[PDB]
Amino acid sequence: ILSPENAPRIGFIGFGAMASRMGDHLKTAGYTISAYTPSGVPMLPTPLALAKQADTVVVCVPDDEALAASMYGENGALAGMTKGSLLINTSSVSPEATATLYEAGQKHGVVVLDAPVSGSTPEADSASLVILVGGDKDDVARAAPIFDAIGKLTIHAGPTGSGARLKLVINGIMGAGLTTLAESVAYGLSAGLDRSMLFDALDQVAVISPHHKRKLKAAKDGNFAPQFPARLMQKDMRLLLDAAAREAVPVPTLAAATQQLSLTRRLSPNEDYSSLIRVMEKIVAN
Amino acid sequence: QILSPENAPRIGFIGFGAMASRMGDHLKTAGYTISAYTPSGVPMLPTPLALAKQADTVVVCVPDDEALAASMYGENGALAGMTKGSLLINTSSVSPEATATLYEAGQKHGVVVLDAPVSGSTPEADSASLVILVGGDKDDVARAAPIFDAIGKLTIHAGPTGSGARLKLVINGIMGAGLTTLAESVAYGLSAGLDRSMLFDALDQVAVISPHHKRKLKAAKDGNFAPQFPARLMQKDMRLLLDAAAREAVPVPTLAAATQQLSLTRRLSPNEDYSSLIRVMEKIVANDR
Amino acid sequence: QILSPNAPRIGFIGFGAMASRMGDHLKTAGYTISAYTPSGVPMLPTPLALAKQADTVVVCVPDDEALAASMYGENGALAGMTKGSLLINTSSVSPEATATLYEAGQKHGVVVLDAPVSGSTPEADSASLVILVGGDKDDVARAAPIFDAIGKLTIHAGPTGSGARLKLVINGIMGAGLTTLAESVAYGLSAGLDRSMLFDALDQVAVISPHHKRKLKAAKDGNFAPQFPARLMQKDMRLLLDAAAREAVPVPTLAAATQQLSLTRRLSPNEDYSSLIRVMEKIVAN
Amino acid sequence: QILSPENAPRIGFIGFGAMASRMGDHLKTAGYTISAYTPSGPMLPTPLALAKQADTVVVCVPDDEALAASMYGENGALAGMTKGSLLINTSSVSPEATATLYEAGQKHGVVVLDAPVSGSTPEADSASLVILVGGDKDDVARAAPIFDAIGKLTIHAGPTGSGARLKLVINGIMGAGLTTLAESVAYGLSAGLDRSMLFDALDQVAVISPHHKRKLKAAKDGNFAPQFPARLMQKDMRLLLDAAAREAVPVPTLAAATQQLSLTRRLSPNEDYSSLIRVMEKIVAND
Repeated sequence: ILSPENAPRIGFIGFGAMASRMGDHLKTAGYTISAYTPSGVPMLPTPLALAKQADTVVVCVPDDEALAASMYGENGALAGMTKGSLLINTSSVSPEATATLYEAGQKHGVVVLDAPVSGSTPEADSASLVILVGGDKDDVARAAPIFDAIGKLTIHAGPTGSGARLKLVINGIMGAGLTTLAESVAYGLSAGLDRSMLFDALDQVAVISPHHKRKLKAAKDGNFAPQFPARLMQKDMRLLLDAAAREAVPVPTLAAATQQLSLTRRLSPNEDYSSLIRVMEKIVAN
Repeated sequence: QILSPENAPRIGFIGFGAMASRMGDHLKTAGYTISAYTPSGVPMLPTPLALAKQADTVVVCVPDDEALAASMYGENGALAGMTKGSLLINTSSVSPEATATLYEAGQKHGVVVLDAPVSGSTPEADSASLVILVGGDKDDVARAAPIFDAIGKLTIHAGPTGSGARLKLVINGIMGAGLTTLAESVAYGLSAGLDRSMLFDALDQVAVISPHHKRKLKAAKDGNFAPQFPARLMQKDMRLLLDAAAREAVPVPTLAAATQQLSLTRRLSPNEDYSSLIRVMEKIVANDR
Repeated sequence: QILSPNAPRIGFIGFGAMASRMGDHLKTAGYTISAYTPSGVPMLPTPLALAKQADTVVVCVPDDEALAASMYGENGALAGMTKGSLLINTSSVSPEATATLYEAGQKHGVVVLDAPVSGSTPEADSASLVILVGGDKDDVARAAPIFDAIGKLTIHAGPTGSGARLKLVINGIMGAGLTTLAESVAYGLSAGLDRSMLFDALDQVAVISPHHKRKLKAAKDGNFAPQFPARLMQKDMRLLLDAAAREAVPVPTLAAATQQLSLTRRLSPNEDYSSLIRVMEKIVAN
Repeated sequence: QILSPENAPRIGFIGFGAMASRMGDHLKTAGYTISAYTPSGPMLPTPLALAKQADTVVVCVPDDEALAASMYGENGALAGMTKGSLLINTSSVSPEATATLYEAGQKHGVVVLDAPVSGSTPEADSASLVILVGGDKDDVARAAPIFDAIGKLTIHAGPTGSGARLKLVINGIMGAGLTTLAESVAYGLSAGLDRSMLFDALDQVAVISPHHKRKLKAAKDGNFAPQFPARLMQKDMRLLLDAAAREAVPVPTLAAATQQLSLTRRLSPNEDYSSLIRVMEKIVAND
């Protein structure tokens, strides 16, 4: 069991908004934290150097390409870990990248848990993330104190790859929930409804999620400070639509939502993905 | 002038299906005398005219524009039987064009027409948990307050005439596309090998699904699509929303995609709950043809 | 029975770009042309006055609301027509408006042919129109000399309402053909392809229709002179999607195309509907 | 320099399916010696063995993964190729795979032309392909006798990667043209229009491409013998949507078409991609 007694050193590959917040809760729980970032808590110069001085590695990188850049190659992290140790990938990446990393870990004798999370920076702050993990039950159990420190609930989704897939499911719901809301608000405004009336009325209905009601209140205030930036939301939508095409599942609502989030990312990659509400308001004003 | 049971005891319904009869029950408990007309035939009246002649206030609950026009207009319609100064409350989900036509027809009869569709289904109608979405003048909305208070938990004054109809269209789009989004996401998860019970239970625990749609997901886990809101009506409501969005020239690609999925849903089962798309997508992924 | 120049007088209800060009070809074929327009080459002050002095009436109005305005009432065209005459509606209207006019005609003893056309102002100019006609085969035969003068081919689509439905079919192919082309071009430009190269290359492939190749060449030139204005194309898509919803037929590609044509109309109602190509180039230029 | 039969007589194929074999027949007639490696197995046993025996390598594989399996590693085609030669990739793959192969080629001193084609098996039969090629103009000129034998027109689309991108553009037009047509036909049938009237009327309008009119005529008769199978069309749409998302370009019509082609693939992966017309007819008929 990867308690702070048995494995105190946790090294991060990637240390952005989400990862830095999980690190704080792991530091509080008794772990000693280190990190590597491509740009440059003690910092290590390469992924390999990071892995060579950690008991457990947590990966939090944006996409398949960043995962490959830090996992493999001359300075890659995987070859720096000891056999029997645990690699916990919390990144939102494709099923293909997940399978490649799992198999590379098996060759090196390292068990890779695909453990993406549901929740954004507010949930990371409060350690109320939901961990979505694929792997053998005994390997999930080894990581329990790490998952417990950063989250409020650990869902064992199935074997390797199951966490990645469950994350894609939840991302699609979140993305299309926002584009649905932005489009419906835009119709209402175009049809002459008072803006303050409309935003407040929608807070009162049962057909909007708590997450999206929070986004709607923020959008009433024009507040799109990044909790989950458009560039990352839109990437997650791209991953989901590629996976759904590989499985030959028709998903027209998700596909439409993806195109709306491409427009959102193009106009403002770094503000919150909910900025599409403002985008649609501007379309109907003009 | 307030439409309390004291001053306007007789509430006559045009249309009296699942939603309306539940509203009528609550208005009975609050002290009103309920009558109704239905095209198929609480005392019944044979025509909309006969209904309106013996009612103080008329409440309309019909499925679409065509049913509205058939019962409101003409020598035997409801408007011909109403008296100047009275109020007609339309709770139907109809187009902005139908709403404007009825408002102006009401004005020629001296009848104020409130467009007051509701948010909520049969469980909310049963518990008087409906949210009333009403367009009209502030003082006419005040006149109807005791009626709205008996059937719902909250009255949203959306603006002048037509505003309630428009707000209902907004909420319908959120509801319909929320379901198609959920059905498609579950379908991907199943196609990718996720265990069904795991997946359904996991989604009940996330913050990005509405309480309404979490209820639908739990029913779909059991294959239960007994109708609370049938596919044929949800799909009609999306048709109305997409027509209105086109008239306003607002691009709504997510809502448009959802509408087409609800056309498939209606074609395969018009009368089961609109959430049956979850089953439709499960069968596509299972290759259950 | 046949309406050869037997019935020399043809009166038009509506006399815009399309109608005026069929007028010239009918005048060339030896008919006597008269017209009414809501705005105001003999011009008649009311639809009634037009119908009273014409043998056959041809209707070309933009939408359902305009059709009812000029067809019905004591000043409408039907009130001026004599039992046994033919009304030929070439307007692009809903199946419901078509049925309403057919039944109203029956009450006056007037057969209404729903005969919308495939082709735009260039085809009206050359009499290359394809006539899409619903009605009884004998009534279609009566109107043959009229249809021959304005077009190259008469398709008997079926009974009343069939012409209107076939026009909806063809409108959807046109509209979504353009949005498909605009989006594909937009991808190519966003990925760095030279604009002049790309427009010229696409003229060389077999998967674009002759109509849309002509629009692509015009779009290379920024030429969106209004052969078919965005406001009318988008209305036609609205009618198609309403009808498809009433028939409960899932049409996701047509539904997506409609939303792109809503944006097109919002930005420029009066330019050619192909201006979406320019709209998408502007999105890519960002 | 120029890759005429005199200077470079041996053309080795990596992959040899419906289009590649038809390409090879035309290069045979032009005077080259054709050899081929296929994963199933004159055939050579490995891509390495194929490349060692050829003067020019032409690649025709279905996707990025097949391309990587056959180009890279000690048994791959690049390890058997000589500095100064040309690899011509006609495969419909991603911009990312194209860039990876170009850069790998550079390391071996091998110029990689990304030269996918517009046209299907009938056009490969008649050498009526349109070549869509990315690369330096001097390298395109080197390959001209090869392109001329298999096609009727070579479009130089720009530098490396430009051919792959132009192919994605054309794939989108083709895929969404078909889904548009299937949906419009479905509406017409649902609205009561006679089927033969409807198919015959659409053959006579100017808003359908010659390619899609050929598909429509075949669909009239229920004929979906594969010229371009649903599984490959749908893969091409997947690649286009991924690329459009990477470029952040909103393409809702193309995205909708892709979902319809996912259904088409699921129901029949191996029949012609135009079978969506039949799928939609069956939806409207309630089977």
